[PDB]
Amino acid sequence: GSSGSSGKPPTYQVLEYGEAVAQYTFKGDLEVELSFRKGEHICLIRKVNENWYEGRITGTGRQGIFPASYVQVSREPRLRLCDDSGPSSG
Repeated sequence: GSSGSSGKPPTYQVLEYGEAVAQYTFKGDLEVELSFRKGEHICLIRKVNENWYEGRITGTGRQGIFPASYVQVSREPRLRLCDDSGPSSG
């Protein structure tokens, strides 16, 4: 809630989305190749694979995939890929 007007209710759902931190400054010109600055927080939408991670750079617009080794994975997303048998109790 930054501005006065607001449709969606004030809540924290992002928790679902993935979380990563740029460790190394990447560089790309092609669409698929998304650029980011170290420290920036890329919002993982649909993780492509354990190698390349898809996201977006809120504020600028850029969007695409990028090498993991470059970024830091802390909270992997969830698009209902597989169903593990009792992964964790909680």
